[PDB]
Amino acid sequence: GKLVIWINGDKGYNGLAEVGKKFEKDTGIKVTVEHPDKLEEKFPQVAATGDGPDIIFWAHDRFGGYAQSGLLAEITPDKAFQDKLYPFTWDAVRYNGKLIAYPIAVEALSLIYNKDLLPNPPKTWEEIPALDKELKAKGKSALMFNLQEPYFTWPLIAADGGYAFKYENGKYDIKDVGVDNAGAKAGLTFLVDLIKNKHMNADTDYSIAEAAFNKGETAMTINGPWAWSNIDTSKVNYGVTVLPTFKGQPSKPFVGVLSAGIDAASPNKELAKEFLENYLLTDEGLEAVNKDKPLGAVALKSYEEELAKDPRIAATMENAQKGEIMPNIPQMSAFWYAVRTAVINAASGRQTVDEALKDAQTRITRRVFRLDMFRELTDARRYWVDVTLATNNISHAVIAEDKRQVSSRNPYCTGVLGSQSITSGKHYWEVDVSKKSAWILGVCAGFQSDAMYNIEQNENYQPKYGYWVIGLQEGVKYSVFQDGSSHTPFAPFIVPLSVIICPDRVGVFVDYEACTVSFFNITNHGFLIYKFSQCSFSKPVFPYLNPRKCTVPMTLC
Ligand SMILES: OC[C@H]1O[C@H](O[C@H]2[C@H](O)[C@@H](O)[C@@H](O)O[C@@H]2CO)[C@H](O)[C@@H](O)[C@@H]1O
Repeated sequence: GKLVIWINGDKGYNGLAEVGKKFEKDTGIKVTVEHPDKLEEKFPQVAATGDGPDIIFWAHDRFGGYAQSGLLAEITPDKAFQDKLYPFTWDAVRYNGKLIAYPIAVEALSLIYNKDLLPNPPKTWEEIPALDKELKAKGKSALMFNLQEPYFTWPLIAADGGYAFKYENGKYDIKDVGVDNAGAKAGLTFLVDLIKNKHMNADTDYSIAEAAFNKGETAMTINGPWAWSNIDTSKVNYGVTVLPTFKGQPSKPFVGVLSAGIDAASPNKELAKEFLENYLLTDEGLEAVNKDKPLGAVALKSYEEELAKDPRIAATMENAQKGEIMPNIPQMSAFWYAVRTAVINAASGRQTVDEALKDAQTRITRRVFRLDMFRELTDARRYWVDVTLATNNISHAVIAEDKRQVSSRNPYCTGVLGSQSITSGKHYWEVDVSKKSAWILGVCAGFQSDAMYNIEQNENYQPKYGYWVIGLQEGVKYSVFQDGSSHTPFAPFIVPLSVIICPDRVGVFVDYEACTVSFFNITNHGFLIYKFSQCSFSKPVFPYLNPRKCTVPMTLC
């Protein structure tokens, strides 16, 4: 019987505590609100060890990562409760068909301006440079906001067409990432120009922007609802308006639903539900918090209706309508981290915009960072790539909707390739074969259907026909599929591979420039199993995976 809640320092924690206090009054169990630094990164660490907060408050996008990691408990709330909050907020906090958090509030960056200093807010980004030069000649600046966090710079970047993950056919494609497109390069390019024109300074952080604006030294800032409190403290005449256009288009700011998740390890899930459902998520409760620091537009229809009266909230909503509510998938933290780095590198001059985004994009797209072993092996792992299988049909093998493993069917071609292709560089990935009777693992340059008919089913894989692969048969017989003699085209030359230990996991390493494809026995200290060398790479080449009608999954990595 206790509750520990974690919430950001930006947010109105004290207001929340007041809610905690009333909950304690009624039920006599203590509630503690803690607002620790970088709680978003800390939470997985502590929670996993068994001691983490019972309840955590953050924007929805992370929560997928948490949920996948199994740190979040599912929530059982009744149909009638669900009705009280908007269904789109619920969707934000839905992962793999399960609700993982309670939605609380909807937060969107707004353009905030000092009315006394500036009569009319800029409709366009492009006018702002002229304005700031006008303003400098009075010891003041046009615009200051946190450049360190990509949350604040994303809206401009997305304006002309930058995007994180392509959503199509009802699903986010983690591979189709638009950080490196024309639109994104255009947006970031404008910003770097502002910095090098001395209009804005690359170091400006949250505190700097906020201090400057509150002290009326800058005409504009960019921020969410939580910030309105401090500006009220400063007695500044301010408006909250729509973000300016870039290349004639709306700034598209990612929209967050502040959400309350329940630690999977919490002994007090039962208490947590009531607190959230019956105490916080009520007119009384949100008011408490909102009076401390503004929540934005709340999820609770009851109270939000009274909030919509505030013109500032309307402005928040207008910017949200122009933007996109964040994805909640696990890759969001890669996205963010990559963009965080690209922004500062470009603004500090340590990289060109075009570099920064190619860096950031490959980082997100392929090179995901998601001893006592063979040195070559550890070397190869340095180049490790994330791989998802591409569904192209039919081969009769089943693939998990995660696109990360494949097995056969009970009911003769079952063979599958990696979604992404290879034309340059070094790629490493691992495949879990454990507990499988048979399989073929290797690098496949394509089905090459119509190239010549046969290989798919009669299982002749020969480098000459573009298959560099090794195989398991009958539980303990391992083979390399080297290419055969001229007359014998149909059958591959099969070489007994001597493996001392059945590998539960195998590592495939492609150095495209080298024309080398190497196989490592992860189970057995990463020793080399086989290496195809001097192999013709005339074509893009993809990872190959064949269950070999095993009926047991081959999982990637
Ligand atoms: O900056 C990357 C960051 O963006 C979002 O964080 C926001 C948060 O949603 C707001 O509520 C407020 O506190 O500002 C934050 C940025 O300073 C994402 O929610 C977060 O996961 C991501 O790291």
